[PDB]
Amino acid sequence: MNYGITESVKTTRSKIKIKDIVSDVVEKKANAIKYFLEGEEFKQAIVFGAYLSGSYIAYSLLKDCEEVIIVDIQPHLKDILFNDGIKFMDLNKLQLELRNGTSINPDLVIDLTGIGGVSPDLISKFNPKVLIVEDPKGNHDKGISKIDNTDKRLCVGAKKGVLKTYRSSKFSKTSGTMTLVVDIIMDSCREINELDSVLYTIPNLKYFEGTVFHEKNVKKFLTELNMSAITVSSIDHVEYELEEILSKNISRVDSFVKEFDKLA
Amino acid sequence: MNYGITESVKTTRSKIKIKDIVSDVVEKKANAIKYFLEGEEFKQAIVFGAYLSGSYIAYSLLKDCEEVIIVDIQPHLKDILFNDGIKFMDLNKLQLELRNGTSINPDLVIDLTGIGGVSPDLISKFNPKVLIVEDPKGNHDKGISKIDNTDKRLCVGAKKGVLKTYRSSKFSKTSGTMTLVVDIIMDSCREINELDSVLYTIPNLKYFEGTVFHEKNVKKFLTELNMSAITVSSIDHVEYELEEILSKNISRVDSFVKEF
Amino acid sequence: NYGITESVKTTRSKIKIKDIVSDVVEKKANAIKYFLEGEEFKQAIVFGAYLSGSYIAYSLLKDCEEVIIVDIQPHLKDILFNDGIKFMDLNKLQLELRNGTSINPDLVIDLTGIGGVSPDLISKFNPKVLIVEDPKGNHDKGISKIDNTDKRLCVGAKKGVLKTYRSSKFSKTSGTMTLVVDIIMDSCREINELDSVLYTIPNLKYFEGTVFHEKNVKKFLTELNMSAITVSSIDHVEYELEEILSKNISRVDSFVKEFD
Amino acid sequence: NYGITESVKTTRSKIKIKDIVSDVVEKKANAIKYFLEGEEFKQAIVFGAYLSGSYIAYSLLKDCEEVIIVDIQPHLKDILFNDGIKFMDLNKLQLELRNGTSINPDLVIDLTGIGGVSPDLISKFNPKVLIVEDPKGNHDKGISKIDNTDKRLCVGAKKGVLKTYRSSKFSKTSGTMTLVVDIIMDSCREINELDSVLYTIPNLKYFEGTVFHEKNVKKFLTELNMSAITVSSIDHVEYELEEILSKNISRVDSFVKEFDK
Ligand SMILES: Nc1ncnc2c1ncn2[C@@H]1O[C@H](CSCC[C@H](N)C(=O)O)[C@@H](O)[C@H]1O
Ligand SMILES: Nc1ncnc2c1ncn2[C@@H]1O[C@H](CSCC[C@H](N)C(=O)O)[C@@H](O)[C@H]1O
Ligand SMILES: Nc1ncnc2c1ncn2[C@@H]1O[C@H](CSCC[C@H](N)C(=O)O)[C@@H](O)[C@H]1O
Ligand SMILES: Nc1ncnc2c1ncn2[C@@H]1O[C@H](CSCC[C@H](N)C(=O)O)[C@@H](O)[C@H]1O
Ligand SMILES: Cc1c(O)cc(O)nc1CC(=O)O
Ligand SMILES: Cc1c(O)cc(O)nc1CC(=O)O
Ligand SMILES: Cc1c(O)cc(O)nc1CC(=O)O
Ligand SMILES: Cc1c(O)cc(O)nc1CC(=O)O
Repeated sequence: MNYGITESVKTTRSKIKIKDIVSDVVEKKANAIKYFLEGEEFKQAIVFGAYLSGSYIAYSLLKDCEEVIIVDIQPHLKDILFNDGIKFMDLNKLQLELRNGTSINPDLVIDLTGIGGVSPDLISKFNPKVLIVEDPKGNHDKGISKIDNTDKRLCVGAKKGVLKTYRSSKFSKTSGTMTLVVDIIMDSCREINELDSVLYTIPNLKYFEGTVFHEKNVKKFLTELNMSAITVSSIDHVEYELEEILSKNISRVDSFVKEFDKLA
Repeated sequence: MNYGITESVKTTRSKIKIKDIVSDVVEKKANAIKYFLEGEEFKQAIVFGAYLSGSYIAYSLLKDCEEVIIVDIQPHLKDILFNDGIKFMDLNKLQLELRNGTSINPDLVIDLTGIGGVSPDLISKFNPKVLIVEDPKGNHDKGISKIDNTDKRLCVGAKKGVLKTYRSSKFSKTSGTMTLVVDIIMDSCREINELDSVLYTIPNLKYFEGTVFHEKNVKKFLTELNMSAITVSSIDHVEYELEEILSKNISRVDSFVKEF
Repeated sequence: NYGITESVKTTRSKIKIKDIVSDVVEKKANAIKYFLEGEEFKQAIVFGAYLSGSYIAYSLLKDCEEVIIVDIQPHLKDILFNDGIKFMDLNKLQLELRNGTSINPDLVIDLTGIGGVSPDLISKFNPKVLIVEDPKGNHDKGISKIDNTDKRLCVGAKKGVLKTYRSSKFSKTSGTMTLVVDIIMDSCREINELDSVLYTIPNLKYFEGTVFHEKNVKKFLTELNMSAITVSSIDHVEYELEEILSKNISRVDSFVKEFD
Repeated sequence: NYGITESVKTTRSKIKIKDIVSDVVEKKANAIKYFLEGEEFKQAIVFGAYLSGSYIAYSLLKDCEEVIIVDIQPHLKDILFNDGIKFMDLNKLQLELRNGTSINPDLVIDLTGIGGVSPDLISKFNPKVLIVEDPKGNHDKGISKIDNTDKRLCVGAKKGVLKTYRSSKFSKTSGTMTLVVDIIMDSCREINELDSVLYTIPNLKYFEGTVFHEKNVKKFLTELNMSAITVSSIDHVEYELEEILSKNISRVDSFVKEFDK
């Protein structure tokens, strides 16, 4: 900790970093999938969508899956991959290998693309034992519900599930990792600002999605996540309360896979 | 605007930049002082505190003062002045010139230092026609009220005034330019996020004060203010609502000098 | 018109609590109507008379030869406003199911929600259409744990889940009472920020207590006749008051999600 | 204790509206006491009986030989709970000032606020201490325009402005009623976010109407006996309910700002 303009004001940066919030949310999504799979083993798993939770989710499936393949429409996202054991395939390469080849016949398909993502037509080409589709919808919004087609994507699999992620007692427009991280920080700032002696509270946010998809720079994106989530200007010490508010907001994240019953 | 991850999601950056919010706030504070002065002319004006509103306030005072001197405890803040007509003096040079010299005898003294700023003892050494002290307090906070000594600073001047700045119907901990800018952006984000089709809203904020006082880099600080105040991810267009919400939150800023 | 003195105005909203209740129950009834696609039924059974059940049963009289409301509380027969709707307490329905053939509905609607109808009772029917109201609103761990909506969708050739939310706003349940309270509370927050408003009063009380503890439907209906909000202000706010309330009422979105 | 069924709990707060009112009036009375520094007075005049005036006038009985409450509404004599407090309506005070020497207070306290006593009436006194309650809370252009607190501080050797705010929270005025309503409304917002809560009811009504329109102080006092909040939830929330209310009551800060010269 340091001082601000003069020694009468303190500047406190949270120990909790943006990457720590991202890690907690992705781990909750990976654990939801793990719980839903009930320790079942698979020959080949295909995970659509590398950013932002896909990387850690694919890595978490290596223990029970002989082969894990991440599929992404953006080839540069091979850089966001967690481990060498995860195979990366461009959408162009997958489509080609499906038409002319027998190497692709997964028993576990996980769709994490969400809004404007994979089409139900591509999903229908598979015949897995388990199909998991991530529902990008958070709390109610007409515009988001209209563009969402999660139900149409659950067209294959003996066992089907929908990965849902919300914040308990708080409003979020989507279940997206980025949306949730931003909402956790924003909600923490509003409460932090009400602590006695606080002058102002800064959420250290920027359009991180732009660094990944517009600048096509995964390395820079990961560096940007290394910043303290919040910076506070105050007369008195707030370091304790600052981590407790952030932690409380991170703990509200609840992720689970809802099983979709289809008897045939 | 542009698209986000796919063409199904739009990315919109506000036309309103952080510098535009800063400019609106500083102009409101400068206008409050102008309205309070009622067109009175002065031989020498001394303004304590260059950052953040002081620079524009001193510039605006050249219309009514023969000489305008910005005084700051940080010598590198001479870089935040944008007009050569504004004279700069660090606190030590001023204190020395007061003891051994007659060149300093202002008829207009403006204290914008706020929390942990200029002591009432230094203010008591002047005998101006008008004294304006900026109250750093915003809405009620016990910790901030305890450290504040604005009333003790109003110890000289034939006419005395307290520059106050608040947000109508909204809570702000201080009247500081930076505090107001941050609160305007944060409150705008809260309302923008509730617009139909919005996925998430990003306030493009950072600890700008750090760039000025810790990195001692005014140039970099000014470059950082060129960023769009808010970035929005949405399914539908939100261009108008984005600017209208930020505009509405900037309009809530009310600055005025209360005469004592 | 005035408050303590003639310098302050007292404004009571033209929108009454009953008007908010009516709008919500009509949205739920319309969601069911849209989902039914004009299909006609010989016998409809609706579980849960309070609070939307009464109007929902009334709206089924056109396309249903017989509409029966079932409630665990016999005094809730008083909340029905049309003699064409038959009433049966839960014990009477259970008796008639064991010893009788008069009950064999082609349309079953469960509106009991939390701690309501058991899936075991629902499993005794074989209708053409089954509609179960999901009491869950936005995410809450405690509410999700007690909810068993999915287990209740165990019969019917066509199955649907009635869902009700507030667009861009948080609500713990889809319950009529919850939504009405939330609409009023959110309206108060925005009304209080209007210029010149001193304070805003939501005219609320534990209405559920009048119905289930005092067992007085008549008194409950009389209590809903109150203006939703009372405002104390310096200037006129009548227009803004009705606009803020209407806007919050319009966020209610009700629909039946078909379960394939 | 249960709601519609035994699966849902109904909890009424132990804290009653009267308890919130009492805490706010006591904070205002204590602010005045601190400011007076134990000074004794021959005659104190307090303008405005509702809502904090009654308890403030009561707290002045110890250090003042005579305490007179002045209210434009004669029925507000019913809100006084001690016979030691003399009551005079505005008309009687105005008559006694013109034709009489019985009124010459050394302590004048104006609690009328918005549309209250005129500076012209205040200027007719020459007390040792003058305290004017500032009705303004946080910033609002409309309230600021109608407010004339500064013009009311025209007499007294020692002058003070009674200010009351909520730390870190927005309130349009310093009025007892406004603060009570805001404490309850803010508590409801936080209570509703507790896990398992279905909905939260603030037990509010236009209490001011009972006092000034129905002219019924007795009924108004009875209406304050109600629990401040009623909660519907799946799990127990009794302790959190009380903690959030107490926390919001504790944010009230009242103090008299001394006006020099
Ligand atoms: N048709 C398609 N096939 C494969 N990947 C796709 C796709 N459309 C989009 N994607 C990828 O899927 C991701 C969409 S972003 C989804 C966010 C994610 N559910 C989370 O919560 O973190 C991006 O990596 C994008 O490049
Ligand atoms: N004793 C002193 N003399 C002169 N300048 C001082 C000072 N103490 C602090 N300052 C300066 O005054 C400023 C304090 S920041 C005040 C913020 C300003 N009122 C606003 O709203 O924009 C800084 O520029 C700091 O360097
Ligand atoms: N097992 C059961 N059988 C029939 N009715 C029941 C029941 N359990 C509860 N009820 C009734 O169903 C209602 C539950 S309250 C449900 C609120 C309603 N969905 C709304 O939004 O308005 C009450 O009328 C209650 O008495
Ligand atoms: N000119 C006047 N003289 C005396 N009393 C007046 C007055 N105008 C209004 N009043 C009274 O003063 C009170 C105004 S309400 C003020 C609220 C009070 N400050 C609080 O916080 O509780 C009412 O009792 C009203 O009848
Ligand atoms: C959830 C989601 C999505 O499915 C698609 C997209 O482009 N953005 C988001 C928001 C996010 O990534 O948080
Ligand atoms: C108002 C203020 C101040 O007087 C002193 C300081 O160090 N910080 C602030 C906050 C700000 O600049 O907004
Ligand atoms: C939704 C709901 C419910 O299913 C059961 C109960 O007891 N209360 C509510 C809340 C309400 O009526 O709004
Ligand atoms: C403060 C105040 C006032 O001075 C005059 C009035 O009519 N209403 C209020 C509001 C209140 O009593 O809370």
